[PDB]
Amino acid sequence: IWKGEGAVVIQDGQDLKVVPRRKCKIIKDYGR
Amino acid sequence: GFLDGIEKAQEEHEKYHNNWRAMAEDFQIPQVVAKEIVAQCPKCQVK
Amino acid sequence: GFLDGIEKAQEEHEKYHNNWRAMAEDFQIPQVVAKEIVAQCPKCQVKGEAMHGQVDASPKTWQMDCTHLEGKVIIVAVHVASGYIEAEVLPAETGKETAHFLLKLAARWPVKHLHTDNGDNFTSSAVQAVCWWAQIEHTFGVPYNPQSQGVVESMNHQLKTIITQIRDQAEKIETAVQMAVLIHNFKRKGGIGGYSAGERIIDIIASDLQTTKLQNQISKIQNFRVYFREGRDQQWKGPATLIWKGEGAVVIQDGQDLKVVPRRKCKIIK
Amino acid sequence: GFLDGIEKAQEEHEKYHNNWRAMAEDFQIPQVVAKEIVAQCPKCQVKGEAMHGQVDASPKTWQMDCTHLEGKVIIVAVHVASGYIEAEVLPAETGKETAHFLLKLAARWPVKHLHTDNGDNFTSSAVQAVCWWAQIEHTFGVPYNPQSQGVVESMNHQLKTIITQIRDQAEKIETAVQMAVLIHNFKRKGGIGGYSAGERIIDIIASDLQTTKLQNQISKIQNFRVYFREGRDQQWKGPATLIWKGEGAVVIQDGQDLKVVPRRKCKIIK
Amino acid sequence: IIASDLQTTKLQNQISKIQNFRVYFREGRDQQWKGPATLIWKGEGAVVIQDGQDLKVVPRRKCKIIKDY
Amino acid sequence: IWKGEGAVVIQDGQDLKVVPRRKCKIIKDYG
Amino acid sequence: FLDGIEKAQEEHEKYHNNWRAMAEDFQIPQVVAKEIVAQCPKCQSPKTWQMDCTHLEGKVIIVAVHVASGYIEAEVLPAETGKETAHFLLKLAARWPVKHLHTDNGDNFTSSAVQAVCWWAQIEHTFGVVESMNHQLKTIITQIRDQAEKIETAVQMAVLIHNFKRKGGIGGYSAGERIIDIIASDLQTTKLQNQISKIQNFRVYFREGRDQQWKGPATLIWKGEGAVVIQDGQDLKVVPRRKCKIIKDYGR
DNA sequence: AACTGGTAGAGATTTTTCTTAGC
DNA sequence: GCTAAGAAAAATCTCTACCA
DNA sequence: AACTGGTAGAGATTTTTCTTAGC
DNA sequence: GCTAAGAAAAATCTCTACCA
Ligand SMILES: C[C@@H]1CCO[C@H]2Cn3cc(C(=O)NCc4ccc(F)cc4F)c(=O)c(O)c3C(=O)N12
Ligand SMILES: C[C@@H]1CCO[C@H]2Cn3cc(C(=O)NCc4ccc(F)cc4F)c(=O)c(O)c3C(=O)N12
Ligand SMILES: [Cl-]
Ligand SMILES: [Cl-]
Ligand SMILES: [Mg+2]
Ligand SMILES: [Mg+2]
Ligand SMILES: [Mg+2]
Ligand SMILES: [Mg+2]
Ligand SMILES: [Zn+2]
Ligand SMILES: [Zn+2]
Ligand SMILES: [Zn+2]
Ligand SMILES: [Zn+2]
Repeated sequence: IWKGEGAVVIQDGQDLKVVPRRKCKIIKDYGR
Repeated sequence: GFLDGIEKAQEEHEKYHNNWRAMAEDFQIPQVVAKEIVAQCPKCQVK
Repeated sequence: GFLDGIEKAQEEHEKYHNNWRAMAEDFQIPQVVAKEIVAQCPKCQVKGEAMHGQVDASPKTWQMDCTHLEGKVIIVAVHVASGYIEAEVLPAETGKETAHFLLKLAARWPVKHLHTDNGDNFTSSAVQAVCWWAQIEHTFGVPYNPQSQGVVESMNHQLKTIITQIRDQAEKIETAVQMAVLIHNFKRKGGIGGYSAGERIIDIIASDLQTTKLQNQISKIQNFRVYFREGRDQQWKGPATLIWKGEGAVVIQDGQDLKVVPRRKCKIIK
Repeated sequence: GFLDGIEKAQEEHEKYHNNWRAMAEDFQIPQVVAKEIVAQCPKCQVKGEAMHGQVDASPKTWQMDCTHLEGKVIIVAVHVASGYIEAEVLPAETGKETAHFLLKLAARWPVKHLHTDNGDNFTSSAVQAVCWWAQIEHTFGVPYNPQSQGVVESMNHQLKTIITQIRDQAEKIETAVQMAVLIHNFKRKGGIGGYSAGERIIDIIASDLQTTKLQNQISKIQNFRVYFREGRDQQWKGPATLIWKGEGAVVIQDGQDLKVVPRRKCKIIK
Repeated sequence: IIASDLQTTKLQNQISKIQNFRVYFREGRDQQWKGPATLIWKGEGAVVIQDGQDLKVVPRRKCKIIKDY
Repeated sequence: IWKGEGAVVIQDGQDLKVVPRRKCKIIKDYG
Repeated sequence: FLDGIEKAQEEHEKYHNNWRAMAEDFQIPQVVAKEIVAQCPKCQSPKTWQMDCTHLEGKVIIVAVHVASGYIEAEVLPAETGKETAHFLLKLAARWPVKHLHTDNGDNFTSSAVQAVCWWAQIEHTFGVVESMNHQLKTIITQIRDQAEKIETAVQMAVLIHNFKRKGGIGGYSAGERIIDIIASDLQTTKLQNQISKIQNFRVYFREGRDQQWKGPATLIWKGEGAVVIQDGQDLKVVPRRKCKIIKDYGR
């Protein structure tokens, strides 16, 4: 949802959560 | 141009279900539109 | 996806003739596809490429043009490497007076290359016969492109400003033209070496003659053949003449071509 | 010495009109004397100073001009800070149609300053009466200097290229003019913010209104008077309003003038 | 028979992707933009174009060269 | 360094290079 | 360096060389060798032209010859009045540096128009090679006459053949190489003279070795990076820069 | 397939030179 | 006696109009 | 004493992003 | 699992014609 400098906001299971960037891997998604 | 290449690549993936690097090298279209042609098919997965 | 966006963008450019940023923002297609949609249109594509060239500046190149002043016809010739002006007043703009002016100029100074525009007097049989008899290479510019002969039109501007400066000291216009030629050639300094135009043309031609005689006397008694190794493939080429051996690279002459080879890929044989 | 050189250089410039480097090299006088000899001559001094100005770009300034295309008369008005074009086809070039076009434009958009050239239709009693009734400040350019209204002549060039692009889709020339206005205003992007002209004029006017209302609400409840010490002499001036206190400098308002004072030369009194 | 056809098609593809250009130029007294042509020689300053079996020399400041992707 | 027929070898800032003949002016520059 | 100056002074004392040869041989700069020549008591034109008129097949030709090289400029006049001779002199003075003109005591050369042209162009006119040049030009004109229709084309073709195609003399050069070399040598001399006066507007106080007194004001000749050449008492000497003080001298 | 913009002057800014006060 | 501040004078860099 | 050149596109060059081989 | 090479794609900088 939002990619910050040190924080990352994700949506999962109708829930929003904030994970720091050193525990996350961002990939592209071709899921049309 | 390669707009007719995009049309022929859509027909070719509709028949034979190629991958994206093969269509990008054969029809001389860029890699983004070839990956999108693979992505909009429900049976194939880009890898 | 954006394939329907590509089809709608093609119909949108067919009606409205957008640029690529409008299509890439409104239809969310990548910029390479939008640039291709614009680049495959014939009603677009109206723009140059924004660069300038560089004219010939050999030590024996002259440029010629004609101009009008107070109902007269002036003909101007300029030596390009120095800025040296010869000018005359013609009674008419035919080809016979142009051939006569070219013959006088070729009888005074060494001319080997002449550059002109495509006027009716420069493209004539009389000028062609004079160029054949005096062995001059005549070249023409691209039609309706006055930037090819930039030096002679710039000297037209300078000559007209000088003529307006010293106009009240003469009765006729031919006297004022010759006084303007003298004032330009010998009474204005500044440029490459702080010279005037007469000192610069003397320096250029004398230096050319002296350096040809010096390198003839040097190269007639040479030695030290050099075999070098160059190219994409590690091959070996024929005998070349060593010219100058310096700290870092060597200068060789092969097939009347000058090359600079590093010191690691060459071998000297006496 | 060189005093006889100075006298001979004055007579030489009186006859030949040298530049200063020729006299400073031939007569061995210093360069300040040669520059003075050239600078005290009236037949010389023909050159500008090689700089450009910058036109007004207030958020309510408009510029207007007329042009010709296929035997018709187009009148173009441009909003300067955004690039927004209104254009019409006039049956004649009199002052009544220009006053009517100006009245329609002033009835649509907020106009407070108008800039034009010195044509026969813009300098008229009808345009003066419309400007008086609608409270518009009308200014004119320096005569025979088209660079003062640079934006409207540039938009004349862009409008003519668009009209040549979409010419075969219309029957008359008025339809082609209005289609070119639509294509320019809404189908071309790129510029300051990546906007088109319509999005940019909306953004500019809305931002101006919002920032006036915000700073009115801020400045109606302010406090913290500030006495500062500035000038060439260490004097003291009257009460000024503190606006913003930052690390390094403070911003004060005194006599409806904004100033930036360093933090050492000011004192805050509640 | 098939392998030599593969080598011939690869070499023809390279030769076809060398010099497939189009040129939109501007020439004449009334300097209007004209249709496509074929580029022959490209020097620094001017280009030589083939158009309607006519050879023309246009400066690079008055022409636009479209390549292929 | 050397003046050929269609090329000129010059040394500039201890760097040797080859320029065409139509892009050079060779003088002695008394001054 | 100092050995080079001593060898150059002894060589000039024996053989009286010129300054270009000494500067090339003994590897001293040009201003020092020019001062060595300028101090010798036993050692103390490129802009002179001659004009004449002639007749050929009913036409009036006018010939101007640069004397020191043999360089010919010719023209065909419509008449023999003073205004056409003044126009030819103005064109000649506008193309080449003319400083001293030599003519005969004809009618058209003694005229108010020619005197006004000489006044405006600053030429010294003197009334008395050209007959030999007229003879040689008429031989070339009768040699290539069948290749032209009019007489002006034949005159200009003979001028071209004489200037650039006939070689002779000591080195085997034509007339154009001779006139260009002569004028270039004169230009080099004038530039060196300007540098000489601009350097010699100074003065030097120098301190000898094993002494704390400053010596007399010697005239500066060459100011190097680490050496200074001065003239004092008709003697040239080289002092290093850390024992010298250079001041201006207003001693006109 | 082998062609092409340039010249000179006005100010602004950086570097060199020349005189003099101070320790 | 030596050195640094300060001002004058010379050198260099950027930008414009006009040439049919 | 209160006036003034600008807009958009074509290439060249530098920066960011995306896929894959190798340890 | 992690990292660096390499290539595609997007962003920025410099320069030109035309506006009576
Ligand atoms: C009939 C001949 C042959 C066919 O072309 C015409 C018209 N022409 C026009 C200009 C001209 O427009 N000069 C101004 C100018 C403008 C821009 C620039 F970059 C350089 C410039 F000199 C000339 O100088 C010129 O000589 C001619 C000419 O001779 N002719
Ligand atoms: C009779 C009115 C009032 C008196 O002046 C004339 C002539 N004029 C001439 C141009 C013109 O030359 N435009 C080309 C152009 C050239 C250079 C530049 F920097 C900008 C440019 F637009 C105009 O645009 C224009 O409007 C007028 C005009 O209106 N008039
Ligand atoms: Cl032309
Ligand atoms: Cl005006
Ligand atoms: Mg012409
Ligand atoms: Mg011309
Ligand atoms: Mg107008
Ligand atoms: Mg206008
Ligand atoms: Zn599929
Ligand atoms: Zn289009
Ligand atoms: Zn003057
Ligand atoms: Zn002697």
